Amino acid sequence: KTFLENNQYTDEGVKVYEFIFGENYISSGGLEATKKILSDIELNENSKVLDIGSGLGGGCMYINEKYGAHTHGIDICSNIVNMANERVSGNNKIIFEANDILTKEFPENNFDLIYSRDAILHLSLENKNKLFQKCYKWLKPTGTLLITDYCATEKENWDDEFKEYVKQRKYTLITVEEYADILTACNFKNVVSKDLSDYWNQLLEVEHKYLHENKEEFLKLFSEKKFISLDDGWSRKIKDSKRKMQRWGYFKATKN
Ligand SMILES: Nc1ncnc2c1ncn2[C@@H]1O[C@H](CSCC[C@H](N)C(=O)O)[C@@H](O)[C@H]1O
Repeated sequence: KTFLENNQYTDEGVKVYEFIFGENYISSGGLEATKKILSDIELNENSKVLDIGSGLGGGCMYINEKYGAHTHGIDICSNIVNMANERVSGNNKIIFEANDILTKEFPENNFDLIYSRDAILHLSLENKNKLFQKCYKWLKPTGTLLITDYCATEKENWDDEFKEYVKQRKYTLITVEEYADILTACNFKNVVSKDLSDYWNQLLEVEHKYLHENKEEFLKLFSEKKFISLDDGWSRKIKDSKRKMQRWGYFKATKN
């Protein structure tokens, strides 16, 4: 919690990410990607949804808007939850809670959809497995697990630059195939994994173009130093996704 709040997700860090990803988002593709990721998902006003790593709340906002579903977002960063809370009012079907998902308890057979977007990369391998075991219990018999997450080629293939990025971020990045195998080992059914690295590359390019075309505005809100860091960061993701060193994984599975 302290590592994340004092580094990657300081208040300013979150605002910089939001500038490039889009209002209410701090992960890949913002609203447009969310529309696509949820395009084949069916829920209604009676559905219960858990968003693991809910961030600024964009995903809960969209799911509630699209389906009328009850949404409950959990995020470990209290500053981010505070921001999320500031942007939703008068809606008793959107709840945000500051807590570590690894210690959170929910009733078994509780959720119609457990949803997570680029959050589980923060967890160690041991903790990814522990989390998915919890998710299995927490899903309703008829429920669905829906995840996007940063993945990577096998570690043996990483270059110096990518090693440094992963180290600095304290990410644990595994292959798409390894990730799918964890879900299978947790007894999820109908496990579908997709390597969406090409689509991710397209999303990164749109964001990179946006950053460049709105540089003046960015400099006013932030600084040239932060612009350079962001610009170079996206440049590396574009290069590394093109060559499949850094990947974007999509996973969907059911309890039965
Ligand atoms: N153990 C944990 N429990 C809950 N949230 C966690 C967590 N570890 C990291 N996170 C959260 O995961 C989020 C990743 S950023 C993505 C946020 C959101 N899903 C979106 O798409 O915009 C961060 O907000 C971070 O605080």
